[PDB]
Amino acid sequence: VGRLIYTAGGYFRQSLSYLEAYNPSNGSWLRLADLQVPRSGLAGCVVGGLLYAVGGRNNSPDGNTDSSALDCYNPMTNQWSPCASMSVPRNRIGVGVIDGHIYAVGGSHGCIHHSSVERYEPERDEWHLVAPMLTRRIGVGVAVLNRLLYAVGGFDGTNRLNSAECYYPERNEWRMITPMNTIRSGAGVCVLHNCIYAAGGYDGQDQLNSVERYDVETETWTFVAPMRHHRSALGITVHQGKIYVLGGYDGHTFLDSVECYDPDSDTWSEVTRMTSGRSGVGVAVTMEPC
Ligand SMILES: COc1cc([C@@H](CC(=O)O)c2ccc(C)c(CN3CCOc4ccccc4S3(=O)=O)c2)cc2nnn(C)c12
Ligand SMILES: [Cl-]
Repeated sequence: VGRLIYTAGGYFRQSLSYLEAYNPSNGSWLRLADLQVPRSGLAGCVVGGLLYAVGGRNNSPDGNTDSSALDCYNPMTNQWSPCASMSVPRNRIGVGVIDGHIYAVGGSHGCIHHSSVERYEPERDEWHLVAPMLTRRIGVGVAVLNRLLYAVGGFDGTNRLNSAECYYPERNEWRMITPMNTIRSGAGVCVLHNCIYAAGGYDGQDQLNSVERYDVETETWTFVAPMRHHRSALGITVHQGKIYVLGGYDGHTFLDSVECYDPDSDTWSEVTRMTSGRSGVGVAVTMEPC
């Protein structure tokens, strides 16, 4: 059975509870069980075929509540189940999975911009802090390559960042890597082949269409073809060797545009529209439901 791209949550006028799944094999969207609590600025990931929604904030007519929540969606049952909450609320979070564990990276709680990082063990339903990043980062992009965790760009409370760093699990240690050529907060960050991609983002002045990638072997960042749309706070994932970017904000519109990147041709193509424009979604890929 094929795999779908799931988008959870996001923001349009207020934080959203939508869970919808796109099937690249046939172009279809399915609306699935809503999140129990609306949330924007969350991240999605998958472990053991389960979809997890991590952190965010409920920006609603009746207030703004940063989320420490971890919730688990089972495609086999179409149900959300609460898991243990994180140590702290983390809005505009990034996450990465290594060796079946979820790393929650940075994000904000009110005016607190976190450098802290914590790790979730599904088999124990427990979170534990690990070493903090060298830098406070909200709107941080996170990717995993070769069982190493990367935190890329973001906003430290004062400046948006071109900096990036790498976490070495067996040393419980963060070290800076080569900075990007572009300042990016709320970029989409993912991995494809031996490269970390950083797509779009916000630099304090503009939403960006540029895309660059870090080759871990050469330790250098290189720009590739820009996206068709400028976008910050986009969702990003990889499905069958291609990068998909979903939604985001372009300084004018909350985008419904979904674009995909073919690395072999260095081209971006429009592939579908989300059912409604939105930014700050969580995105991941897993099996079709039921
Ligand atoms: C301060 O303005 C901005 C901040 C960010 C950054 C944070 C920063 O650099 O200060 C950012 C990064 C990541 C995420 C998820 C967000 C929040 N989302 C985008 C903004 O839209 C809203 C608005 C209200 C609630 C939630 C959202 S969001 O879609 O979750 C911001 C991105 C922007 N893009 N355009 N503008 C005007 C931006
Ligand atoms: Cl926000």
